[PDB]
Amino acid sequence: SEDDLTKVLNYTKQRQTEPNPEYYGVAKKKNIIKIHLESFQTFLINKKVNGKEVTPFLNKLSSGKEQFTYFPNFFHQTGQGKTSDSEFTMDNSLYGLPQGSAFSLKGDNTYQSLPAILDQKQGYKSDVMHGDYKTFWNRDQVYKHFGIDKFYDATYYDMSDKNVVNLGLKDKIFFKDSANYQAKMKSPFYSHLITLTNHYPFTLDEKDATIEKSNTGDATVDGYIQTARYLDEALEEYINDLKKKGLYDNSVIMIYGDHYGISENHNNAMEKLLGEKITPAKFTDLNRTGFWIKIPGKSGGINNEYAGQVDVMPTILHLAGIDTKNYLMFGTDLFSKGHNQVVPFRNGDFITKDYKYVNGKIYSNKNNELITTQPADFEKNKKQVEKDLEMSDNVLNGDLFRFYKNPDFKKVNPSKYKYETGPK
Ligand SMILES: [Mn+2]
Repeated sequence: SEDDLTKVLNYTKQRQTEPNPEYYGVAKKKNIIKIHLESFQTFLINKKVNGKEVTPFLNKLSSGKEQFTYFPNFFHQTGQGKTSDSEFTMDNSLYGLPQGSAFSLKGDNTYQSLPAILDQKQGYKSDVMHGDYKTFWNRDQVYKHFGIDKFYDATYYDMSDKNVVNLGLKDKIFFKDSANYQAKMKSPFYSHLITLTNHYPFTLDEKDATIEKSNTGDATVDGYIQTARYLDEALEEYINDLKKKGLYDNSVIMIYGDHYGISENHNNAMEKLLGEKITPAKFTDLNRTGFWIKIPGKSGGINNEYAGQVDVMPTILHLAGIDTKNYLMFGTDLFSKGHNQVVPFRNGDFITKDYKYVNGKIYSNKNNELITTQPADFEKNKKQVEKDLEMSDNVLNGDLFRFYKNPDFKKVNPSKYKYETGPK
């Protein structure tokens, strides 16, 4: 079994990249705020419905002129675990499982997670905040294994009828209360806010909506417009609050969509909304879920690098100034010149700068037209994709971190973590 771990460790070595000296350590011991946008796809960015911008605040961030670096070619890599798969990957640079939920099935595995590394190396305290109860998606158990110090779950918010819609707390209340909790924290902290309102079936009380639905006739697509606007407004106000509380300028702030909100079931309506047929290649393009990052002392902009959620962990560690040579990670640092510009998807599809591989066919990204002559790097990339998924699965299925005596990681004792019931 130790041999199985050794094989994965050796496999992950070749891709390792050196940090960009422009970015290496620039955020050492600064607060890190990580903002999850439930079910958010970047087809919303710059989209108008009935003449109204769906997501005007995110549109401003996406211009690159508002201190955030926006990655328009940034993809989730989730499977059946959906939100929990995104969380898993964001904090571990590992894939979820091909079937089922890693959180639900592998919650008592040994991990060497991002929050634990930040805690150990730089004295961070890590928290998650979320307007649902802690045992949903097995978060209570998983987070203890990840070494997350605090979980402000629904018991930390007023869950009365007026404050909830669909699965739980409304995003506007959530962000307002969460900013207030964050202002009471000691630095350095690593805080992950997981939103909720922009979730299937995408329902919002009329009183809370500020944009009319689209008119495709598909209730999912049409409702998504309203919940996406609501989330955008909630986020805008959250950023305002951070500025008032002095938690904006000197924090690393990242924003990301977790996974797609609109499945292929909605191709008819999405063709109406977007004005083109949703082919398999087009659907793949629509799996862009976005990454925006603000780094203190650094200008924003637009970075066109093709990338996935696996890349976030090494990016954050390098920004902190932490040497990552001993961490078992599949991603590479977004800001490094050597960033591996190949994005595996959980189903074996993948994308690169020039082409996508979708259900056994290769398409040019320029026009989504079929490529008949196999690209020079295709075999290499296809192999990397297949092996990345297999190797990651081996870690989860073999619980392989049990066997890793890592010089740069102190084994987490999950019994040292407990999430007390909140005051509400
Ligand atoms: Mn989700």
